[PDB]
Amino acid sequence: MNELVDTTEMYLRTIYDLEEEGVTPLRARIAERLDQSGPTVSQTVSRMERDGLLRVAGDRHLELTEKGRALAIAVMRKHRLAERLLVDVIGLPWEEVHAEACRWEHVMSEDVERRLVKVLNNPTTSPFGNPIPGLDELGVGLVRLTELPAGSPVAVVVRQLTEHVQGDIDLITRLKDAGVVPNARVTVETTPGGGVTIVIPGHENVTLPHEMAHAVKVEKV
Amino acid sequence: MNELVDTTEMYLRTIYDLEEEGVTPLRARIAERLDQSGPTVSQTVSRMERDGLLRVAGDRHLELTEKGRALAIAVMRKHRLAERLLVDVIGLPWEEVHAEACRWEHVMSEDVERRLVKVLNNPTTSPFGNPIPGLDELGVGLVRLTELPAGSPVAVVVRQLTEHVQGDIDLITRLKDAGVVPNARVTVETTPGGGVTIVIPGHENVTLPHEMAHAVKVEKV
Amino acid sequence: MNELVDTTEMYLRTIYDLEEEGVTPLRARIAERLDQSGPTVSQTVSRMERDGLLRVAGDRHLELTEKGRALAIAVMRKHRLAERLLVDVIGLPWEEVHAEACRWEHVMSEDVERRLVKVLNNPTTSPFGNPIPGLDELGVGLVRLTELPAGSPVAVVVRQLTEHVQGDIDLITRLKDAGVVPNARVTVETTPGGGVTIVIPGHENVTLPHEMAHAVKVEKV
Amino acid sequence: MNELVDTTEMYLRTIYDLEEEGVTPLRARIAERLDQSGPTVSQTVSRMERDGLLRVAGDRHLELTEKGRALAIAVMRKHRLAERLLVDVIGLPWEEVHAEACRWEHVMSEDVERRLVKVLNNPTTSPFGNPIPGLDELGVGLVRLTELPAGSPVAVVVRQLTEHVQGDIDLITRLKDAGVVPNARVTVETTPGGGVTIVIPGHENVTLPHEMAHAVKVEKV
DNA sequence: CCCTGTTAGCACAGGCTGCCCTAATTTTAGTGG
DNA sequence: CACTAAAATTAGGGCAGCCTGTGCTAACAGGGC
Ligand SMILES: [Co+2]
Ligand SMILES: [Co+2]
Ligand SMILES: [Co+2]
Ligand SMILES: [Co+2]
Ligand SMILES: [Co+2]
Ligand SMILES: [Co+2]
Ligand SMILES: [Co+2]
Ligand SMILES: [Co+2]
Ligand SMILES: [Co+2]
Ligand SMILES: [Co+2]
Ligand SMILES: [Co+2]
Ligand SMILES: [Co+2]
Ligand code: NA
Ligand code: NA
Ligand code: NA
Ligand code: NA
Repeated sequence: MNELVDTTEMYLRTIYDLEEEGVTPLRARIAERLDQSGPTVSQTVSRMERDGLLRVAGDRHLELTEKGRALAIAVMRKHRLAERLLVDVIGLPWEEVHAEACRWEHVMSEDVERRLVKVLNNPTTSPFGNPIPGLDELGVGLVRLTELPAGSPVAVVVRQLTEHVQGDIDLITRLKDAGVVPNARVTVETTPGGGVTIVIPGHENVTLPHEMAHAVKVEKV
Repeated sequence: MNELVDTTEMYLRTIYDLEEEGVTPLRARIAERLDQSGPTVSQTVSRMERDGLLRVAGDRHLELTEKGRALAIAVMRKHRLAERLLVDVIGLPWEEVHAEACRWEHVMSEDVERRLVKVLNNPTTSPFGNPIPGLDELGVGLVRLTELPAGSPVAVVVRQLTEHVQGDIDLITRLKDAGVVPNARVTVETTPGGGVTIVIPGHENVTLPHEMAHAVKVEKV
Repeated sequence: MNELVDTTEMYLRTIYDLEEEGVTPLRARIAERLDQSGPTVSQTVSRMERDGLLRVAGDRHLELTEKGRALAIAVMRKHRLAERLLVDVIGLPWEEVHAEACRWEHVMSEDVERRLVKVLNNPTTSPFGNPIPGLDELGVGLVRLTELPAGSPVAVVVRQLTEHVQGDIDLITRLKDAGVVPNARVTVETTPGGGVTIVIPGHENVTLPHEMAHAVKVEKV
Repeated sequence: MNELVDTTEMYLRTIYDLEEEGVTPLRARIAERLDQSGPTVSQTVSRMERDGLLRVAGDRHLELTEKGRALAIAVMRKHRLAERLLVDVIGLPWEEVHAEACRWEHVMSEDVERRLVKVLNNPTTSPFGNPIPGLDELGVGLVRLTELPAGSPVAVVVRQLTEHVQGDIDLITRLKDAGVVPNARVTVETTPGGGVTIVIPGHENVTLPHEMAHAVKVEKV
């Protein structure tokens, strides 16, 4: 059928994910993350620009238009409501719902959404801690590991694991094994290479590269 | 993204659907049902034949190969397990689950399938009475209105409403309103034009064309 | 490329030719003259009716609409101006120009038409005697052998040989050999089978079937 | 009927035209010139290759087969004999004959060709200077502006204006106004962008892009 | 029968858009010699 | 200022999926002689 299921939507959500991670939305990013060639992401963006879903600014960063953002949210909303349903009701293992939802997010009707809201008791986040956007236009409804000073370790409590980390399954798995998940006290220390090392009381240590770090939100506590 | 989500799968399932209805699997049929041009379905079938999913026989009827059938079933299975999940758990309205499932059927993993089996207590049919196929290769596990003699009406109990009828949403709705659903005593009489008229005690009458009739199974009772 | 070069135009021009011959414009006719199956001419007529070029009446005879006739004339005009150019200037043999122009009639620009008018000195007929139509909307500008009483022969002077006769090349050739051409005194007598026999002083006799006869205009003289 | 009148022939002639201009015959070229999509030209070339009219070489350039070239010439021959007839006899204005012939080239019989030879006194070129090919198979019968060294202007005499230039009507018009036509002394100098500037004694200057330049043959004199 | 159409299924030529790829180049911004 | 890593562009294609125009055959339907 199609790897991504829906190219445009996956481009939009990748744009969004990058913003959520606090990194500059460049075309080069999309290529890395969706594993497509440079020429491809460029030609694809065009079609998208030509359809008023986004604009390539002066510095070349991607800017979502009024329309483009509305949709991007829409997809992200379904995505997370799905991960909820998969973990809570369906009972699918944690380190597997993201990849499943990354597909469902492109077919869930807006109706099934609403009904899922009522069946999960007006949830507000995903099994990974990220908030469910666009909940009201549907009809209802803290730092980043990179923003942590180096030097001496720090005690914090894991609050969010944005989609990007959810991507590397090998890692999202290790993190579960070492308990690094929402509402989990743990200490982190800035590595030499802009990275971050997580010290979990009881389990082996786990180090995240600068990029992966941009995708973990914690609370200084 | 794509109307059908996945063309090939929908062509396979339509082949299957026709068999289930007991009508000969011609390319002309697929074109009607998927609303595509003759040339389109032809060219698409070829690609399919070229990948050994089906063969066009001498009389030109479509025959699913060993491989093709296995996949066709896999789809039909996800389809029905989903309609189950949509009606029972999610709580989505009856005359709406089919259209929703027609899309989910192309993205549900085999894993989510199995778990849905346990969550629904090893169901064996869909909210419309059709059996869930390939349940064992997964890892677990009466007449047709056309075959009804003409003349005087006959009391029967609606047992199945195959996917074809679920298709015409306007009709599947009327049928719900008139109560014509699984385990429902009603009488049927053969119309002049090979059609069939259903007399529901209490609600307006409802007449089905010969084609739609091929898609309703009942039990002489 | 295409036998007819342009299906639609040839259908229009055949309708026109039929009128010119005084026979009823039925779809059956077009099928015979363009050598195409019944189903083909029908479906093609629909496309034409759907584009308002003609209408199928109550008796089923074909009626050219305002638009359809304007175009029809336009083609006939090019066809005849071309036959002129082919015989007078190019110098292509008589019994061959018709077939050539039947193709040129579908590519001659309206401009080349006007200039051909000046190069041939405002002609008004074809090498076969038929009048060049629509000459003013461009920008410038007697009985039928069937309508002849039977019994005793009649002296007449050949005035026109409509396209239909130009069609049968074997016949249009014999007619040339027997001198039966425009401005030629000859006698004709009605045969038993609604046909007609032409008596040419000097050459063998030549008999035309009722149909071919509908395509020859003469002057009682 | 059809924009090109005859796809295959136009493709063949475009291959020829490209060779005549000294540029590599790529599918991408055809697409540009006949204004059709990439996929279209590709699929069409296949039908052509499948019928042994051409072959796509290793470097992907198009090679006309024995048969393919014969036909190609045939079309080019008609095309030019026609431009001759249009200008000399019909009297159609210069910057208009090419477009007309581009259509007549697909319907002129081999007989009408021969006869046009005799009517134009065995011509050997077109009103633009290009030689009339395949004249013997019928039955009868210097540098390129890009190959000109840069630096100081050069006096040359325009000898040919290949079809490609005849295409851009706006340009072929200007060239007439500035007298740049066969047997015309004029000077040309290489522009920075691989282009070429023609200096006509008396009329405004005229600059041709690198591509157009590939389409003009002259004689160093 | 003969003369006219209709109904149902397909074929092949011609055209198109959305997505994706590789081989080169080019364009951006910094970076030390 | 040459040099570069990083990010894009330029060039020429590939395959999946959709369309309309034109043509044909087998079979069947109706009216009138
Ligand atoms: Co996720
Ligand atoms: Co996705
Ligand atoms: Co950073
Ligand atoms: Co269903
Ligand atoms: Co489906
Ligand atoms: Co039946
Ligand atoms: Co004629
Ligand atoms: Co014609
Ligand atoms: Co008559
Ligand atoms: Co020309
Ligand atoms: Co042409
Ligand atoms: Co060049
Ligand atoms: Na890829
Ligand atoms: Na369609
Ligand atoms: Na035919
Ligand atoms: Na085009």
